[PDB]
Amino acid sequence: NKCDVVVVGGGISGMAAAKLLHDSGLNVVVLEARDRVGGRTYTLRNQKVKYVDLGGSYVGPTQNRILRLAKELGLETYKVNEVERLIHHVKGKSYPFRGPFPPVWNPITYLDHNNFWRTMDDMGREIPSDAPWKAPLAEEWDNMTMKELLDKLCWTESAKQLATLFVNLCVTAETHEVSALWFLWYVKQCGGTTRIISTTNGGQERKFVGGSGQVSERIMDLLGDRVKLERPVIYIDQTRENVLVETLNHEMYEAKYVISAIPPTLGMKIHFNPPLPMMRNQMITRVPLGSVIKCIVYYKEPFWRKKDYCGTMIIDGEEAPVAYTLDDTKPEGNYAAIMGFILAHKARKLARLTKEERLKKLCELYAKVLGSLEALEPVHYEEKNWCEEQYSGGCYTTYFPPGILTQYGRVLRQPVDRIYFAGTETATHWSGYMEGAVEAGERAAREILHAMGKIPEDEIWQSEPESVDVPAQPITTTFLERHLPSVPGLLRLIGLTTI
Amino acid sequence: NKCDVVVVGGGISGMAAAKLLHDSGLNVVVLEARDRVGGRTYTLRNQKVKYVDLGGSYVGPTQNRILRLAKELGLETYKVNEVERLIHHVKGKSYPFRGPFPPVWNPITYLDHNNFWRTMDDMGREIPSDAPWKAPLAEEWDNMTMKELLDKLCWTESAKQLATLFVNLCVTAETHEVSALWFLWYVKQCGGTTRIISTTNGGQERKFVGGSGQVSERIMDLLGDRVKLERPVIYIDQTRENVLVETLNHEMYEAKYVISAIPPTLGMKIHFNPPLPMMRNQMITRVPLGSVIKCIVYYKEPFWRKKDYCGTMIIDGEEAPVAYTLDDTKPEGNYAAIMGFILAHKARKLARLTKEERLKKLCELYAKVLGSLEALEPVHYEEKNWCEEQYSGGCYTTYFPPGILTQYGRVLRQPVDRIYFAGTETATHWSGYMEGAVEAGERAAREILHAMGKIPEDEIWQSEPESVDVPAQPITTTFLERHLPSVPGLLRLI
Ligand SMILES: *Cc1cc2c(cc1C)nc1c(=O)[nH]c(=O)nc-1n2C[C@H](O)[C@H](O)[C@H](O)COP(=O)(O)OP(=O)(O)OC[C@H]1O[C@@H](n2cnc3c(N)ncnc32)[C@H](O)[C@@H]1O
Ligand SMILES: *Cc1cc2c(cc1C)nc1c(=O)[nH]c(=O)nc-1n2C[C@H](O)[C@H](O)[C@H](O)COP(=O)(O)OP(=O)(O)OC[C@H]1O[C@@H](n2cnc3c(N)ncnc32)[C@H](O)[C@@H]1O
Ligand SMILES: CC(C)=CCC/C(C)=C/CC/C(C)=C/CO
Ligand SMILES: CC(C)=CCC/C(C)=C/CC/C(C)=C/CO
Repeated sequence: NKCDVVVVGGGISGMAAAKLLHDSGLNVVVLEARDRVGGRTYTLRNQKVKYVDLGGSYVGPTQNRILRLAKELGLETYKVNEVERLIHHVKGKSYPFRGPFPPVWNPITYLDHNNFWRTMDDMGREIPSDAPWKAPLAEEWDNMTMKELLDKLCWTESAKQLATLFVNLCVTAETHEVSALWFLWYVKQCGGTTRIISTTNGGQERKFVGGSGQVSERIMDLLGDRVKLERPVIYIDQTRENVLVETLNHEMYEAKYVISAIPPTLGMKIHFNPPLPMMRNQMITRVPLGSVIKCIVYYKEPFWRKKDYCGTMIIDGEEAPVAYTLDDTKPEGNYAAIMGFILAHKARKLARLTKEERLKKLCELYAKVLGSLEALEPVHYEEKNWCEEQYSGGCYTTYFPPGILTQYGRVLRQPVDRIYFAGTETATHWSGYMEGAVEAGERAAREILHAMGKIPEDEIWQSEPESVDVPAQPITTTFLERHLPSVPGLLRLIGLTTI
Repeated sequence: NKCDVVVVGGGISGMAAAKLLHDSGLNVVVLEARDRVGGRTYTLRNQKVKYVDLGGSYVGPTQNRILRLAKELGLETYKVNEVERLIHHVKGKSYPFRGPFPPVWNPITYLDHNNFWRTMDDMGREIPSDAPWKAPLAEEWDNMTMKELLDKLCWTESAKQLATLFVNLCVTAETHEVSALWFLWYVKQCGGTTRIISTTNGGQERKFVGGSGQVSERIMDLLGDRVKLERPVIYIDQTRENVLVETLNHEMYEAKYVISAIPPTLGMKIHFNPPLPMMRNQMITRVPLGSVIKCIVYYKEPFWRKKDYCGTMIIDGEEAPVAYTLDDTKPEGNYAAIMGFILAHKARKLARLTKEERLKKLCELYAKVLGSLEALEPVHYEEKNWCEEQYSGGCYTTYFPPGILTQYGRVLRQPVDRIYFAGTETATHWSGYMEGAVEAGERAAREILHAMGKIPEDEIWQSEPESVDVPAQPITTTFLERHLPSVPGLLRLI
């Protein structure tokens, strides 16, 4: 019945919030819709895989909050395999390479590729992390899709195709589905293009030993019976002295404050009294989550390494079911595996097939890309379609269609009376990620601590010391990368000398 | 507890569905979330206004289903005032005119305006009403916003500005918010540009005497205690022999079938067991409703008529709070009034003000446009902001952002086990309107009648005889309208 704070949702964000509040001496209850904690993280255990992340998995340098939280819980990381060459597969052929960006030889195409990535970051520098709608050209950029932006920016098909893949992979949505402003914000708030795309020195550097689901599970262990499973919240009443929160099983919870730690659109599953203010009422119908199937194919050995391939494949083209893969082999070198994502419209199209049909299409793709018949001999397969989850709505995260972020964005983490808002979608650094979940949950908890007079306004937003275990190397560019002209820039230089 | 069919939602669609099933001899229950029926229609009664429609109001020729249903319930219509001149207000000046389309005098601008409207209809002819995702260029058109389309199509700022106003008014959304394919479908399925924009011989020809809320109220009267008010549905369970439907007050209802007669995205307010199939699960997070405040300013007399103005104003520009008005005066000539819409981003911006501040801005605008100081002397004001409604989500209707209709559109009216889908959003003719609500409710009810073996598949979709009271005149074009070149077309001839 009665407590200090009810947290709605037992994903990483809700669990981080609850843990902070609990450590501060308050009585907290976590109401979780599912028969498990973790949300968009899920670690499956069986004898064939030992453990496998079917949801969120990767962490890396500059993600100091998730790293600190997991270390406190007794977790360790290991490095994703990137010793050997990466592969860019374009127009039916594989081109091995090293370094984060797929290289290009054609001088015109080189200028176009260089300019695309540079311009993404240039534009991002004008967008405040904590208030993207404050960018000088916020309106113009928000009223365009990423498809429109790419059409104007990319002078070669080669750059446009790679750029399209980048968007599909970053946000599991099509270029025509998403606001240019929101996407530019999304990349900037992860530290930019290099940081977001990189394995070594980027967002995909590491995974947790034993799975990321242990973060939420081990917090649940600390909280004991304060976490209530199979308690979907259906109703929140703020008309009286104490806030009343009701679940689907008719249980009633009374609290001083509430933290909503669920995807913004999933707030629609709750009936509010009094009704939400107009801007939030409409906002929560305007913010879908992307579409992805995470697929892991198991093999007897990590055979790709013997051909000097690390397992990373960047795969261009409509025909390919998977556009991106990473080596998912255990750090011990056993349970050899390739992880791959089926993205956006392909997730919709291929969900029609059976599990066995999808396994076949993936093996046949990998055999082609890796040039290896061994790829046709899987020993096991695991997969998870996140589009089917009632209490997630999609993965990895929420995207904003054109026009929404400038009109409704300021509403996202604005408290509604005694309801405060967490969830990775409300973060200002690595929003969309486990790191953003920790930032948002802890910030929401501190907002309540301030409302109770326990801390000064000063302490609501707190910086995080850099991890000693996962240090960040700075992002650098070369003189040529900074100053080489764009394609239209070269054409004007050509017009100039005609004098 | 037990019945043949539970209908979720007591708007026109739910009520039309329940009425059909009831008349066929089945036991129906209507579960309505609010303390009233009518949904996106709402008729307010008081001494100052007598009655006023604060939600859906207009009906016209080709809307034969709403007209038949209303007539059966004992309702009459009257004609919206369009005797005198309409006004197009552009760049701070009023230009009176006659006929449905605001005219232009510059020759290049004429070609551009003519081509814009014509192209909207040309493109619409390639889009099947019952399956817009089957259009030959479905993907290309769905991957563009209406803003992009207008940028390519409109060679003059004059046409682009009018076209933008058209989009804002039709679907209460910005051009950059909505899919080009969805918008072209939307116009086509109302019968095209002339039919959708016209008062005389179009969608805005008429209103109901006493208000449109009477449609839902009078069906409630027929159904008696079968309508349950303040019963928001929270849970639907389809795992067992009979479907179980639970409300917020913990009441439990058992049925053979369910009709969901609520806006698609409002399906999110219901927890499903088993979970919805993946496509519907995601679809219902991708389909928002538009933004509008409906505002009615009352005056001692319909003073605009004395200046040979009917009360219709088409008002261009960012500064104007209201882009479109109609005469809302009663057929008797009393309760003189102007109805206006505050649309899309302006609804969001101006909601911050007080009621009195909004009234002042509207009166000042109307004084300018009508060229009359009398507009500064209102006797009364009524307004409704539909963006604040938990059980509507907006108005008039659901819009589709780029990419959604092709990927998720086929899911809209696909049954989920024993749940069938009504609501104006599922109609194929005047979807978005009270007419579409009726079509969809009755079609969903007949789907259940077929599933029960009471009617053949043949009878699920049924044509409607033309109203004798509101006959449709055909839409015509002139030889010059059909064959005059576009601006780029003239440039190639040069
Ligand atoms: C799915 C996914 C996510 C993902 C990604 C790949 C996939 C396939 N890869 C990632 C990666 O490699 N690294 C990373 O950092 N992130 C990655 N992502 C995203 C990541 O998993 C998410 O950002 C993060 O897990 C989100 O955490 P958050 O706490 O903000 O949100 P949640 O996990 O969705 O938790 C919400 C919980 O609330 C419950 N819920 C929902 N509705 C209710 C109601 N009505 N009542 C009570 N509880 C409710 C959910 O069940 C969930 O547990
Ligand atoms: C608001 C509006 C609408 C409108 C328009 C101008 C405005 C400001 N002008 C129109 C016009 O001039 N002519 C016309 O034909 N239409 C016009 N529109 C649109 C029109 O009002 C709508 O298309 C029509 O009313 C829609 O009817 P429908 O039956 O399909 O939908 P509804 O009215 O929204 O009814 C839904 C009912 O369901 C209840 N509800 C919602 N959630 C639940 C739950 N969970 N449980 C039980 N009931 C629920 C709603 O309360 C509503 O009553
Ligand atoms: C290497 C290139 C061209 C693109 C990589 C883009 C990217 C963000 C990959 C990471 C995808 C991922 C694991 C998302 C889940 O957080
Ligand atoms: C005549 C012009 C330029 C625009 C009119 C367009 C239009 C659809 C008007 C009707 C608006 C309305 C009452 C919508 C609600 O159904």
